[PDB]
Amino acid sequence: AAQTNAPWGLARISSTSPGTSTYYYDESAGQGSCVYVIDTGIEASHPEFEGRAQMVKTYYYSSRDGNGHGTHCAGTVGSRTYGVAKKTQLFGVKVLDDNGSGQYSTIIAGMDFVASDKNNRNCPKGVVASLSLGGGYSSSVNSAAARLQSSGVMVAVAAGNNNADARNYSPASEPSVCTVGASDRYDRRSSFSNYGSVLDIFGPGTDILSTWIGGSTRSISGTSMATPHVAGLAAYLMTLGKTTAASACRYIADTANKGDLSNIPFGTVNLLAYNNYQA
Ligand code: NA
Ligand code: NA
Repeated sequence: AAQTNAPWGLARISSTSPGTSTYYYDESAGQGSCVYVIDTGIEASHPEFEGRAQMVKTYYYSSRDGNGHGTHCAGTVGSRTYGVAKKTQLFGVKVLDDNGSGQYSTIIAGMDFVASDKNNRNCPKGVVASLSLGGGYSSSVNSAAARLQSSGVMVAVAAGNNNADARNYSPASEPSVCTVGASDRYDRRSSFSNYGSVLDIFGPGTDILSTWIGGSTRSISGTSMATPHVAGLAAYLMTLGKTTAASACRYIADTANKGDLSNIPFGTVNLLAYNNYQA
């Protein structure tokens, strides 16, 4: 299958070189897999989700996405036009309020909820969790991301947006999950992207077109936009039977585009997420 005039990020994860416009992907498209988006929620009713998204849990007064962030990240995972895995099942967990903020105890509660809730859903190809959030080091936030991963969910987290070593941010600094840096359309590290030894992989994160609230779309930048490229790719490869939740991050790093990125400081991986599609 091919999507012509795809957003640059989709095109980039199906190509060995930058500057193409076509997203080459197997027509299976993540059917049978589930991705939990733990964020500000999802506008489930966006025509771009085709009825494949629903809210399962909120920690606030409403389940509605009043922000747009969560809907953007959900769109890059599995919307029709803007998504990596175009036939995946999207579940929204709202741990962030409509200003994009949330206490660590609510974020911990949300990860433990997904570890339980996956057991009463139909996801034969497997479960991904996408966390486009973080702040300063907490051993509790890390420990909870480790519990979600250990329970059999592929966990993708944002490296963070401070142009700093990700080692001082959670859940970014938790070794056992998949920590995602951001690249731009010329194969440069996004100027805001965290780096360091703890990073596993880079995705597209600068000028990413995806879904937004009120049935709209817009372009935003961040490791928040890169993370769902990787969660999507993991759901996609799990549907193909090429890897499992336990080892998807390591399989994505093995099969990645090597050495193509610039402004990668010594000690950080030069690995860019790639689906390895052959028609
Ligand atoms: Na290359
Ligand atoms: Na890791």
